Amino acid sequence: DLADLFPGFGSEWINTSSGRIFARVGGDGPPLLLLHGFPQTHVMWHRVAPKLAERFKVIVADLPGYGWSDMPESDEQHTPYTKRAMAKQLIEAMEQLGHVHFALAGHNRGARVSYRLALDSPGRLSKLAVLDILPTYEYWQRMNRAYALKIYHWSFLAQPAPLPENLLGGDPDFYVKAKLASWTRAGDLSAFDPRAVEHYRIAFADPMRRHVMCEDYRAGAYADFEHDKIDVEAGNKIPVPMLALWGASGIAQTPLDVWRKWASDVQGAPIESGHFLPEEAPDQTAEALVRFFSA
Amino acid sequence: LADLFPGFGSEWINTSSGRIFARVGGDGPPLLLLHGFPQTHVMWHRVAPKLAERFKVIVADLPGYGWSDMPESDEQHTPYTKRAMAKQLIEAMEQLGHVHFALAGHNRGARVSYRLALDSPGRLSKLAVLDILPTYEYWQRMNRAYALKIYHWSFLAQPAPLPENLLGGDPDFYVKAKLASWTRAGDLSAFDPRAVEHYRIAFADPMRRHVMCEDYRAGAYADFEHDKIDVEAGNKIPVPMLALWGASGIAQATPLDVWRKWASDVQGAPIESGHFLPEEAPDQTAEALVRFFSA
Ligand SMILES: [Cl-]
Ligand SMILES: [Cl-]
Repeated sequence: DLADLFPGFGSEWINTSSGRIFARVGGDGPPLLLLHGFPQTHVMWHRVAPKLAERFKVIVADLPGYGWSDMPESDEQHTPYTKRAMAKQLIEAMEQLGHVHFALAGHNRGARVSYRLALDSPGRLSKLAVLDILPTYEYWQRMNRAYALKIYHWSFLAQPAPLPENLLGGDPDFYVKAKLASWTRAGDLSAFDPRAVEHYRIAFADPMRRHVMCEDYRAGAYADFEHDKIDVEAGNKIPVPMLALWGASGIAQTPLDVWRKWASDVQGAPIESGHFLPEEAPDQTAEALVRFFSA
Repeated sequence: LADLFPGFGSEWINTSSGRIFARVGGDGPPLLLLHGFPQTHVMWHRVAPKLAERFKVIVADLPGYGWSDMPESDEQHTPYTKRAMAKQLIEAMEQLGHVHFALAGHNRGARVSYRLALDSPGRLSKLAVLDILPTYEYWQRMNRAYALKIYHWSFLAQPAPLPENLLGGDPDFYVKAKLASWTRAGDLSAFDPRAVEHYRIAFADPMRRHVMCEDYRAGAYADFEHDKIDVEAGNKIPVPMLALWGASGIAQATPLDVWRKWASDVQGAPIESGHFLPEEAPDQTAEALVRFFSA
């Protein structure tokens, strides 16, 4: 059995037109939605969510298709796993709780859902934080030999099915543990609570969950990139006050200079960390978020 | 299993780095044929007979491929660099008394071949390369579109053991998917099933797959650097050269225009074919090669 890493938090299974969203819910105050990414689940926030819950009503949700959220059937354009669709789905979920204007922090895929949400539906957000990402358009635009080799999984997981699925199926534990370790500052699993690692491992052990992850990266290579391209070529900037927090040894890395192209009111800082800020640097991440969302 | 070369002998040729296996047939001027990935010498079985009508034809397994020995690699992937492979095949040809010969290569073998022509042009009377551009040129072109289309250049080049671990789960699937995906038909129908079995059998060995990954690691690092030095120096191949490519192959972004920057005497032509010219279009490939190599 898997551990409860949010002692005292409630658990909700929220219906939407696209399927259920699982969330842990805690605290009180202004509403704050937290969105994980790949290859994780909502439990990645367990080291910062208790502290945030001292100041906010904290909703820690599994992305569409991840963790214990339902997995909609995909299609030829990977539609349910595009960040545009994921953002619509999470907007519906928040409405089910009575939240139509909320604060939002995301990491990895969830940060992409978050800035896409801000571009499509800025009225929904009071403030936005994105953790260790650049826009999907910027990742692809900088593509060259060095980046192709340094950060290969974007193009690998986006290959047509069932190629990535069949490769991942032989020994899935090895792949998910290798990715978790590889993107940390030290390159091992020491930053992670082993109970959290087991949550990630159990999700990754389901071929249906792995297929969703590949669909997510297929969206990332195609429709998500196209959606982004339209905004940057039109000069659309996010007007929601924004924080870009990144790891000095992360994937996104200046990110603030990139984000200033995409957002008219953005602040930012690095933290000494690899990619997984809320687990590698929980006190600093929690502090940065509390201070940003409270101001 | 299955002998696909009527009237060819079988030879193990000694070198300082290990044995090279080759099928040997015909008489007349010497012509070396070099396969690539994920194949073996048997890929030439539909064109070698026609060539052996006019030439002494040596159909070799690349160093570390097929039945050739596998020299131990190192941190710089040295023995599977094209410079090293070319030196090893030059030694093998010297064992047969061939110090000036014609050479045709496909895929990795065509990279060995143009590297051989750049390093040791005195060894070659004429050179044909099938459906490739220089490694430098593919990497220079590695934008989003190319990262997606030739993802395996970055995936197979990831540090060991990441691709080795993934390929071990279902190697038959991967090799058959690669074979099919690069043909015009998109299935295995262009191949002799007996040939496919040769490729599957080789790919079934973890040691052979490791060699392939070392080959792509070389392709991402030393091979690229070697090419970059020639580009910077403005070096061109002086050997009479033929570039053949598939109308729906990988090299095509205009192949003859590219090769003219790398070679001072080159002619070329498209063939209605996917990547695997000698199997998808054996009659037209053989005819083109015969006419070119004939004096
Ligand atoms: Cl990024
Ligand atoms: Cl190649």
